[PDB]
This record gives sequence, structure tokens and C-alpha cells, in this order.
Amino acid sequence: LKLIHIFTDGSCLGNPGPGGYGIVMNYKGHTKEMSDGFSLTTNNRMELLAPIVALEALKEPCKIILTSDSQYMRQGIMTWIHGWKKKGWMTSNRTPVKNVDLWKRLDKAAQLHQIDWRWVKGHAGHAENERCDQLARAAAEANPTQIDTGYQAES
Repeated sequence: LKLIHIFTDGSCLGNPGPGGYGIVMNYKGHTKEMSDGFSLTTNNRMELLAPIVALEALKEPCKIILTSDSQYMRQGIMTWIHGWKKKGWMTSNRTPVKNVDLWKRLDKAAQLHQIDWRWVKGHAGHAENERCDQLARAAAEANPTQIDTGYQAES
């Protein structure tokens, strides 16, 4: 297991509005930056999609230290997903969980690695967490045209 340090952030101008994510990944001496934007999404979707894309890009199972700023994602990984699996990914109203498409992808991709999740304590991150924010905000501000096809209306 190679050691990868991953840093992620999502940003959205609006709720909903154009959004983006930023990812920095460091492996030994190397660094890779990744970002993308969407025309209409939410901050919460971009906060999930960042680690999803980072984790889905890894070619084989790794040991990872992944740092994000999102207490929404954290809540998911530490308590909601486990309950959701037992309830058929439905809420207590017996309807599908919000952003279920992304939560399922995150859960699936996370299972393949050994992950040490870290959450930026408001906000004394590493420089890389700044760099994510910059990349995310850049991509959201650049009049992105790509469609987030899992963002649902009223959402």
C-alpha cells in the first residue's frame, strides 16, 4: 500500500448555482491537482464529488490520509451511511436519501482503501486545503457548462 495524501474541497456560488471541486494529491515527492465545474449544483454535492473523483482515480488499493473541510461528508462517513445501508437508502419518511447517487459512489470507492479521514478544524489546514478552495472556486466562477446529471430539482 502506497501512502497518498489527498486534500479536497467543494464550492458553489448559490444554492443551487454553478459549482466546483478542487483536489490535491501528494505521493512521495509528486503532486497532482484536479478540478472541475458544473453549471447547476450545490455545495454539498461538490463536497462529496471531490473525494469520489479523487478515490475513483486511484488505480489500485492504497493507504490514504484524506482531508476535507465538510462536516456534511463527515456526518455521512461516521454515522449516516451505516444506518442508510440497513434502511435501503431511504429516509425515515420512506423516500430515497438526498444525494443517494453520490453517497453510494463514495461508500463504494472508500471500501477499497485503507483510509484515515481528517476534517479541517476551522480552518487550520495544510496549505493544500487552501489550494483546493482556490481551485474549486476557480472552476465554479468560470461559467462552467458541464451538467451535474445527478442534481435533482427542488434540491
